Amino acid sequence: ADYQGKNVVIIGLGLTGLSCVDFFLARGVTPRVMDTRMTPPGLDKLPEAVERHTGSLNDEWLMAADLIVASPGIALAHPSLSAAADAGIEIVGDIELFCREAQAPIVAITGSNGKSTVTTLVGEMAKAAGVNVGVGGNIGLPALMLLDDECELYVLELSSFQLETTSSLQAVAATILNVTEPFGLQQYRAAKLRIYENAKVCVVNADDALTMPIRGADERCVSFGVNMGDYHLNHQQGETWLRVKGEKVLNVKEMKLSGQHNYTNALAALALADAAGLPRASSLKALTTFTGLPHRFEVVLEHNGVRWINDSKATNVGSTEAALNGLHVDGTLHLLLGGDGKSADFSPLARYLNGDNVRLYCFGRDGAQLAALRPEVAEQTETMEQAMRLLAPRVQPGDMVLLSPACASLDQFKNFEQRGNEFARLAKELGG
Repeated sequence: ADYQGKNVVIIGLGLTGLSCVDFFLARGVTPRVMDTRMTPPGLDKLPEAVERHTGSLNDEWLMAADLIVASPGIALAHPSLSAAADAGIEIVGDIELFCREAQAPIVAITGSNGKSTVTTLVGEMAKAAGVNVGVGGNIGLPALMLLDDECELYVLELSSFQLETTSSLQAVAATILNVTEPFGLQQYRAAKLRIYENAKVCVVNADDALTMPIRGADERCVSFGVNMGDYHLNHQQGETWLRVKGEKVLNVKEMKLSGQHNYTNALAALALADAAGLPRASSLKALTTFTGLPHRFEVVLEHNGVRWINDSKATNVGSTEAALNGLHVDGTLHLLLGGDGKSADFSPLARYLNGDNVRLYCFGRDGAQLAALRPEVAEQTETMEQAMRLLAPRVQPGDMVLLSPACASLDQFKNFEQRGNEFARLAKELGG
């Protein structure tokens, strides 16, 4: 698209709005920028020559615009933006600008849960294939920064807010991974369904009807599911396989992530990569080497047959339940639980903690509550570090050390990231 001569106004001075400033300056267009915050992050990164307005939206600037570029977020609901819309002024977001310029195929991923892991995995599948891939769309990697004539494939994580302002996306493969519960379910799902418009292949969740295109499945659709679908899980003879169009393609034991929802993330990623034309061989290889995003079933150490897993992002019971359901451990699971349980009901975890192959190490404010899940195999300490030093002498090849604590960290830690980083530091000391 040609923006020369246009009066361009950008709303938002986060990284996304900054990437929009860079985009227009590179094309000889000087935009104006505004942010309702008095001192947004990006303010001190702006070129001096870009006019800026902070502390409110400047309606005089908006109503005089030829093009408004709105950063995604609750800010899209601002009345000043509605008034501009009411007057017929064109409003787009950064992903719209990107799609107008992209010269390589786009894989587009949205959903309520798992969208970061699946996006990252598809990126790793492309990298294993030797493809010059651009991975982004998350808050920290604005899509416009990825635009490059040498890029061979883009893989984008998209939000509902981003999709609300995007009209030109024509993905080679697109998915809504799942829909669960800022606004009502109904606006939330409508935005997500836009991801399939003009998509060459739609990858749907066979177990979640809200991921199906508005008209339903059509000849563009491939599904992933737990028991059923084009891509699904096959349990037989005590083993579990990824199965694709009726053929076993990978024993899940060759992967480093486990847990059922990580297996379906793997299936969704493989379906996207297949549909984008990436080689099956390298996509499966990437599944065997992927070690996870920070704090999200992250393999922080594998040594002497023991795998140390940082799942500190599990701050509630549902997240730990998902780590445990379908978990694979050859030997003994050493499970670290504890922190501030927020007076939660921990009983859903009980069905997973039976057997001769589970030890619990419980710490933090509510550690005694967690140890009560099964006291005969549980130890209680004040701190995570004490629990780790207690278990380190006991681990043997085949074992897993899993920090999936089902609790908030805030009784002893600044946040779950600090908790996970401390786990990784101590794993390296005690397991190397």
